[PDB]
Amino acid sequence: LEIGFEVFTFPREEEITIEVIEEFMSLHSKQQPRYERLMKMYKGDAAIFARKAKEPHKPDNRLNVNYAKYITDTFSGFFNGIPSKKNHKNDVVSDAINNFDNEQDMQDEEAELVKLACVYGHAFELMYQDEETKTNVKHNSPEDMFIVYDDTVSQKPLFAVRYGLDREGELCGTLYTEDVDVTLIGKNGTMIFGEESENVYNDLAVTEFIFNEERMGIYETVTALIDSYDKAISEKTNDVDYFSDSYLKVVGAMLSPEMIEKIRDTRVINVPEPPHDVSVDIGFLDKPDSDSQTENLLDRIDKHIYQIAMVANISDESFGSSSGVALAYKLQPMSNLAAAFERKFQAALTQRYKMFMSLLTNVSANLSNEWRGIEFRFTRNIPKNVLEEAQTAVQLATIASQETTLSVLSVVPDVRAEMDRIHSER
Amino acid sequence: LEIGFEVFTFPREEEITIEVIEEFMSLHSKQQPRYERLMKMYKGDAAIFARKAKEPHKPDNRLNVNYAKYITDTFSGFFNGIPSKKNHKNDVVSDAINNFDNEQDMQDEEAELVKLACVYGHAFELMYQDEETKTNVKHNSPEDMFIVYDDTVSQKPLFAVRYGLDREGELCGTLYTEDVDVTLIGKNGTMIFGEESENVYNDLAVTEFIFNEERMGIYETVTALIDSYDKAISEKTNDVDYFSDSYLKVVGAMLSPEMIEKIRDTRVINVPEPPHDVSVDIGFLDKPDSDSQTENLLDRIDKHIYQIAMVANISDESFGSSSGVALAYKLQPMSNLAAAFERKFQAALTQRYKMFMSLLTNVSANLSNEWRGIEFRFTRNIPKNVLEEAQTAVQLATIASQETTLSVLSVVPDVRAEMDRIHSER
Amino acid sequence: LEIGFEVFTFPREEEITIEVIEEFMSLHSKQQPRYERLMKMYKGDAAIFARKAKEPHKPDNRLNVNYAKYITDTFSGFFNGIPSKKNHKNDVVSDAINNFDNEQDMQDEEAELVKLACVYGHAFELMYQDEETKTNVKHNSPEDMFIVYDDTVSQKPLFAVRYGLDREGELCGTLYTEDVDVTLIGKNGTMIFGEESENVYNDLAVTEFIFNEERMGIYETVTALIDSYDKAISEKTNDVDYFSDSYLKVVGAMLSPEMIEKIRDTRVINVPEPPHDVSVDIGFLDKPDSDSQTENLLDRIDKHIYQIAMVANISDESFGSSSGVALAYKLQPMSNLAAAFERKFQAALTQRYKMFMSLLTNVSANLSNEWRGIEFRFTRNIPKNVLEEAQTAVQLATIASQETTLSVLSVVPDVRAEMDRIHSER
Amino acid sequence: LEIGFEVFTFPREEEITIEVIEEFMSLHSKQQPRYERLMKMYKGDAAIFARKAKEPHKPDNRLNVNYAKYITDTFSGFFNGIPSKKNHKNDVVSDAINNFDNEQDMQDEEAELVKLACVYGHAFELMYQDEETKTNVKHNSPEDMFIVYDDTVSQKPLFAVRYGLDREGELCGTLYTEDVDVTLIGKNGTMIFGEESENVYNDLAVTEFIFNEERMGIYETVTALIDSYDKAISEKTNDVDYFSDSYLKVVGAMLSPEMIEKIRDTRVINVPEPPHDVSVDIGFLDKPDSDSQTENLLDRIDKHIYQIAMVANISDESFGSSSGVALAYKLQPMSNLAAAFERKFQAALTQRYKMFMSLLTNVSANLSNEWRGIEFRFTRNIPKNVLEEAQTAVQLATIASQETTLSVLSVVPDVRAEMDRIHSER
Repeated sequence: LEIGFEVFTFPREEEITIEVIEEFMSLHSKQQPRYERLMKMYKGDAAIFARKAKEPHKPDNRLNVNYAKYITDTFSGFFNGIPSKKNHKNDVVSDAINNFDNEQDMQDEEAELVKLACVYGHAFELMYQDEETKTNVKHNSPEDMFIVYDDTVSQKPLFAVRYGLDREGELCGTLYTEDVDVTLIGKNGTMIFGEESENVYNDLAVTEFIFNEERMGIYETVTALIDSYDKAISEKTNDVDYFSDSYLKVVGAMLSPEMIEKIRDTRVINVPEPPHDVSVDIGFLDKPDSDSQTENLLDRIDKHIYQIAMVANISDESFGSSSGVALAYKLQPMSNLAAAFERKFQAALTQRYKMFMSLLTNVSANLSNEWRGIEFRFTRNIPKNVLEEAQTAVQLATIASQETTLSVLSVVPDVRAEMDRIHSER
Repeated sequence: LEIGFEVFTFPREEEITIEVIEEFMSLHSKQQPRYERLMKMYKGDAAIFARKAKEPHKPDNRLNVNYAKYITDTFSGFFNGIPSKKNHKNDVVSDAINNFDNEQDMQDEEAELVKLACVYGHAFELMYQDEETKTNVKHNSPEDMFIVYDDTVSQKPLFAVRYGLDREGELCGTLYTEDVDVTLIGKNGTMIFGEESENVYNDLAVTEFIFNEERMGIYETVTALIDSYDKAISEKTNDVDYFSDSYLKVVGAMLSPEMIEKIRDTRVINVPEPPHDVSVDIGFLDKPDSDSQTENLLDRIDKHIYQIAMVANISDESFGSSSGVALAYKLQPMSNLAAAFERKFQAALTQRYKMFMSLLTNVSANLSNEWRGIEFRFTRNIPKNVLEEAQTAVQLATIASQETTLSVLSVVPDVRAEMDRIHSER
Repeated sequence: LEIGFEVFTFPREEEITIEVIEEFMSLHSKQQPRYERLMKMYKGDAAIFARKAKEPHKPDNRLNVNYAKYITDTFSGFFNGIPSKKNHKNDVVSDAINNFDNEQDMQDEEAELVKLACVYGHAFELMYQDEETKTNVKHNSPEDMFIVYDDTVSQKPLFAVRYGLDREGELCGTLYTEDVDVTLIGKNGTMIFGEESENVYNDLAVTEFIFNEERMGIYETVTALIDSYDKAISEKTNDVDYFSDSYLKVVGAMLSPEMIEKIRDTRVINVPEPPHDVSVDIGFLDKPDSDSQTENLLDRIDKHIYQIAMVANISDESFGSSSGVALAYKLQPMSNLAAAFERKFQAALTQRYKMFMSLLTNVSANLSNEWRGIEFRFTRNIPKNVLEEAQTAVQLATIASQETTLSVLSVVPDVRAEMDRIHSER
Repeated sequence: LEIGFEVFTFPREEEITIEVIEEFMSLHSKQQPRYERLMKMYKGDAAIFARKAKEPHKPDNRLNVNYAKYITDTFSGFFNGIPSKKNHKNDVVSDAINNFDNEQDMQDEEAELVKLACVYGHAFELMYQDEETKTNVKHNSPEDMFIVYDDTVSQKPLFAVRYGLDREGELCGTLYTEDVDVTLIGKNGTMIFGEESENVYNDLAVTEFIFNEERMGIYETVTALIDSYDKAISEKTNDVDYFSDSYLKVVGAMLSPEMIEKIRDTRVINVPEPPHDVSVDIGFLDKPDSDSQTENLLDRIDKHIYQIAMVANISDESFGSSSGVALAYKLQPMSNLAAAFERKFQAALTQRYKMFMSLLTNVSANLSNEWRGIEFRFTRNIPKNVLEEAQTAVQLATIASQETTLSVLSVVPDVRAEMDRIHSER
């Protein structure tokens, strides 16, 4: 099928009519099955369960080994294991940003956005004003929302749509534009604009987060290997069950079920009068157990699945042993992937915080254009040694400032609080 | 069947009638079997016991190897091994919080909530006021309770239900709403509202804790591998029992049971007059013992069960050997999973403590909006070296404050008590 | 059968009649066989001894390998190897608690309660006042006692029963309630209330200790593996015994018992005149000794028995070798289980000491509500290095207080006595 | 086909007519398929999927192992993992450059340009002036743009073209020259010049980035090995599937399907009356499993793929073990390739910043010719030890200046901010 998503482009000048919106509805409905399959693969269901049944009495075993969940969870834990840190020079801006983050729980939202970006490929975020004049945010899956850009080289966002069936079975949705917001309602089957409300913000209220520039998932390129591995392991499991280990062969003599009633307790076999014309043969038949091709194939497939996906198999027995730096080397591709994703994530967060202080309620008009001063710090989740960090801080205290010295210490949650406490002490 | 749970959504405006509650109870009764199976798997019973019986005289062995209990207990010990620490700047708020925690024994409640979240997928907590004007909490299983959200983007909770049969066999339950609480009673089979009581709190009395956003258990995705492993080991146990090790074959001569009465003490076999027409054959038959496919299959299944579940097999013989850091690496996926769950757990605890101080009895009206300042610290249960911590504290005492220096020491149970004792000494 | 125990629930309001007690007696008599089997498994008897006998002249060997006693003793030694330490700030409260513990010999009671909780799943403790106005405690097995909780969500204890046949063969028992205690006496077969006595305490006189929330034993889930291991080892022992090592075969010639009288001292065999018509064959027959499947099955079962029970096999030759930290890792699951049980044990101890100071005889009325201040410290029984502890204390004396510094030293039995002696010295 | 791209050359003097542009578009349309294939190989699709199908009932498996994505992602992470640092002596120039970079989010642009250069071989960058008198940059793929150099030895750029079909299906494009910019519009099929606008800049607005002087991709020379590896692994997967492990052969006797209904539970085979004339043979047939040539071929191909591409396989189990410097040696070829590309990247960046300050709006006319003073620093993404860097800084502080000492510290993001903070402290 299709292994990527292409952005929609619409000319700037012409008006946005219902027909264009409906055409985009058709285009997105065409693309939904890929998202459905990608979600179903992660959730636990597999394609092995859909295979045709076998003959009535032959054994049939279906085993699924879930790699997508492992990869997604490992990467999500690596990247967003420790919450990001945001700070500024001016006290008012930093105080407002920290208060907003505490009020709106940025940690869970960021974690869910990262997970959605990893699974589907891209995710959307919605921002709105509540009844008590406060700024709220939310995260949506890309199944119900799409965004359309203009055809200019700059490619700025133009409008976005969100829809869905209601309880009674008719389409209800909302249209977001730069200037106005419109509610879409339909009863007989058509769509008619219902109401318009002014946009307090200066831009679109929908932001797009992208894993890549082609909008591809982490495990989109390793589906065939997973399917083949599941098929091979299921076939081996089927082959193990059919036959026994050893058999007993008696040819030329009559044996009754009553005699073999106690075969474990009797260890002497006697044939007193064998037939003259034919020959009597007794012996054991063994099942041959020699498999070498399947093991090699499975090993190669298992190694390739982990290598190609750029995720390290930490718990492997052949992983790095008894070394300081050699262990850190094996985690390098995951660090590279995290650094690649951070480039988009930081820009998206900068856009969000640029949007945040636009309103006069949050900050004064003087400080509106100060979003350029925000600084972000990201830390990966790796094992850490406290003593080495303490010694490093002690050595750096000689030639570096207090803020830099306290920044290295992982024990310190906030440098400003510690400096305030030190000043209070003396 | 179904591998996840989908939240109920109901529109905000219309009234809550009895038919809506009955429909939602029907929906929950539809979903109960999954919870029943998940609990039965953990408790000890297995699906191997339900297989059809074999022939009357063939051997039949049923062996169950329990992995779900091991995984759940290991994760519960890792996460909540050491109770969480909660502190604040203001003295009154901290005193009230610690007094409430001591009075309500929150360690057991948190441990049981974590275990329920791990087993079923999600769990509920109930808060109520007793006769002596005190705040109490309790934990319930998700079999008897469900919560319904609204259809808005914010998705705030709307109402929750709890029901169950009484001693005489008629439905009795309670309905929780934001403003009022209603008791449901039914005798002939119908349901009628019985009584209404005001809600002292400012929100719902039921809080939901979720393991994931898809609301899945830890071992929900590894059922097939466990079943296959149990079946294979049981079948091998059956195969071992049937046949003996070696047999003796005598063909062409008559052997009487009296002669073989003492076969251990007689080591000479003699045939003085063999028959002329036929041939006499005497020898030993050995049972073939060569199994290589079953061992490889079992090893692969056993490795996959531990790897996919993201729980480390610490007691394995091939586990990390003779290394300071290589041992710490193998525990990383469990740390990632714990960090992922902590994101939801901290937010839920924040909601609980937000709801706690709303009442004027607990704290004054001035300090009601101070729940933002609560800080949570979580620590994992890993082997620790006291000397390294002491040296780290000694080094940190040079550059950091006294509170941070005493925080690192694991020997210290409470920082404030130690500061008070040090001040008392001098 | 049944793999867990479900608590009895009774509504609060209605009176406690003799019929309710009789019904609960029947219910408990239904559950007794599980306790009987669990105790019989630990005591030494096994199910292997109950198998049907074989035919008269085949060998029959019955071997029992006891894992339940090993697991229970190891866990009991690990958890309660070192008696717990209990201390307080106020001199009077700590002195009274220590005097009570010294008078009642509480270490034996705690050890027996832990063992009973491990074996059966739950155990009861009874408190009573003697003739000389003193508080005594005792521990009972769950065979003769059951406790019934109320119906409310808080699930508070309501009443408990203890019964048993007397010397002459008629039922005699005691009923404990919150307000009164009644003696149950019956001679013809019915039960009639005999006498009533006031309850000096402010709650029930019976306290329940639970291992888990499902009330399961340590080795309840590993019975099948133990039985299979015993059966397999017994079968192998039977197989080894029946046959000899090597045999001598003589065909075609007459050999008399007198010739084989001295077969060790004669090493030349001669046949001077063989029969013309038939052929003479002489040779040795060897019993085949090739077993590979049984060894693998036994090894897998033995490994699973220790792994699933979450108890470490310290005496294994494959155990951790030549490493400071790798040895500490292998004991982690046992530490997790101990931490899980400590949560229930500490709460139960807190309840007991809350009940203890209710009486005015023990302490003054002013200090009755001070049971919140009691602090419990638990330590595990692991090998310890004295020099490391001494160096840690020396380093900690620089930054920490005297009590904390002396707490680390394992040589010190009581910090207060050492501080008093130090003050006496100077 | 063609394994490289040759630049177009046109004499300087003669006018640029529409026929020349049409001829160059024809030439570029000739070259497009190579770019299409190169992008399709990276995106995930492979040539294995295009092979002809087999006969209906033989198994057919298609497996794709993606090396191009792995190589491209690894190299992109290595080179541009850490954003480049640009600084100057004069305050105004450095401030303007940093403000421009911050406003234009240049890290994403640089990363995308590097990726496009790695995949196709060369990429273009466009600069333009927006409505609010600001300088913007963008990156384009080489599918829609080509640049023509002059005929002189110095080979200076002369003009560039960008075209593409519009919504209605007619050609629309833009022509960039040194002095003027013209819009190309065509409706009937021909092309006519539409409008002319002055060029504010002093040179072409299109800049070319080249990976090599032959304009070749990273993985252009390793296509055959990848295709052969995919075909071989697919053939092995097909071979493993067709046949079973073991078969049972019965010759001379009639066996009915009813008897083999339960073959796992019956382990005795009996033939009471064999036919007189023919012979009865029973035995097991084993599938031969001996493969040695395929493994060696696959290993050689896999090693050559990584070696020839000059990209290190970090995740290999045979990678460097337990050595400080031996690990650094294995990464040397990748460092050599990065150094080779760095020259072209730096030259292009210098040309861009030469263009940037030409306008009087950005800086004063006095500082226009100061683009020589810009200094670029590039660092690679490798594991780093903080303690070693701290010790190096401490040792260097004795002999070197403050800026050089602070440059080594990786913790320091900007030397100027740290110096300002230190000066503020004292």
